[PDB]
Amino acid sequence: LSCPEGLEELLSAPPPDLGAQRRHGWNPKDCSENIEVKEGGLYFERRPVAQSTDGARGKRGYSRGLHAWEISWPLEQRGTHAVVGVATALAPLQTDHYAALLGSNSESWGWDIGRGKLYHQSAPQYPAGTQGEQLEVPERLLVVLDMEEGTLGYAIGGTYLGPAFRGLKGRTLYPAVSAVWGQCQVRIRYLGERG
Repeated sequence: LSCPEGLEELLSAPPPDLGAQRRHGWNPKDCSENIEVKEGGLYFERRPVAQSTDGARGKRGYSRGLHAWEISWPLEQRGTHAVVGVATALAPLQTDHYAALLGSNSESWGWDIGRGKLYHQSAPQYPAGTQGEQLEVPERLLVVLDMEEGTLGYAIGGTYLGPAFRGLKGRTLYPAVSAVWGQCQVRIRYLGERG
């Protein structure tokens, strides 16, 4: 079990209420001009814009403890580049072409849930020693940020897939995605903190 200490307890707790999910949800003040944050942070909608990759950060950056949130991203709303992970407050959230914007720099770490590749200033396959064409990330995935070990990993159907990224200790990291699909609806559900 490569699971962060306390992940089972965090997931077994009463989930954060709607207020908390909104406080830790997408930031309307920290997203691409082509993204509209909906329901006070619970999801965003990318506007139908040609030749654009558009990202969003969570309202809250984490520097300590164990944090987890579920992303819900419908399979038919992913297009060519659907990347899920974290960013510093300095990651660019918009570019004028279709690309894996999340993880294309020093300020972001992303899992391409289409191709299964890991991007940081960039790619290895995740999970460990799988083939991309041989995997399909379902609609809901858990993002697991352990700021005690300085790790980012993912869980699918409540199974942790191990650490995707290491070396994160001493950073302040925000939930993030970058998207290319017009009118995609990407849900974030904060599941809480331990610590």
